[PDB]
Amino acid sequence: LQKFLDEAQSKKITKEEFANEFLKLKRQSTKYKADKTYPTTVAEKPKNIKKNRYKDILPYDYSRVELSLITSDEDSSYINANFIKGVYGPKAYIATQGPLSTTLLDFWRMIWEYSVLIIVMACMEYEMGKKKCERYWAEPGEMQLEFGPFSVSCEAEKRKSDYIIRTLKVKFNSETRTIYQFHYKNWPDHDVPSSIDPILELIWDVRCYSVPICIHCSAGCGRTGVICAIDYTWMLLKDGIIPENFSVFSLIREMRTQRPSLVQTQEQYELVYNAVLELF
Repeated sequence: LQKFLDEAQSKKITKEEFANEFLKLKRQSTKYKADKTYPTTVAEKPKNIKKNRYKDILPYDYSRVELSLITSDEDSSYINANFIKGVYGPKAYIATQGPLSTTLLDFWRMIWEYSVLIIVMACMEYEMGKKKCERYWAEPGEMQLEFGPFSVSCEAEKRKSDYIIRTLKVKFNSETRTIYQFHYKNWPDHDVPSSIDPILELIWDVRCYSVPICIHCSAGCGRTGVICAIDYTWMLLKDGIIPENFSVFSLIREMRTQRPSLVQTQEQYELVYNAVLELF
């Protein structure tokens, strides 16, 4: 019961090696026909292209999380966010793109309709100078924000080492639900700040507070893919970590089948790998 990826890493070392392990992920509707292995039509749909931040990042239809709450007629079923599976079920994680000033309502709508409890934002409003996301949480000091019938009130916040734990009292109908936003601000960008002690500390913390887990960054797939997969393994480990050829590759392989490019960087690939690693 001691699979040794350990005694097999000492030789799986660098670029071309990890590049070729990352090149093999040509999970771009390939095989023998780049024909919509997984179409993306509700994303490309008329009044929906604008609900999408990045263009390229199109959410799959078979995994697209639709909306049902209809606070106002105007409501659209579409939200750029997919359901990624976990060790047991098919609604373990939900990866969305950064909310948009327009998609703020939908964002909450979901959170509410899908009874999420733990939100994970792996960005900073602005990174490298450019804006990467839209605020939706209400900060302390002030009081009540308001995204439609949805009222977001911060009960408090833990300004911890590399992230802040938000507690947000959200009142929709005459009912108010409590939510926790793990705002992971630290993280250079997408290359190699290889010291994921906190990416693990965070994940642990989240597992400290079953209902879906809303993981999201900017495109909602770069850094969110990397969390999912670490936690996903994190999960196998502490129970039965099915030793099949099941590796980080085959792992991210299933991951990017739910959402295009759930890990689009070799560096991020090597990252989810090294963290999986530290978990000895």
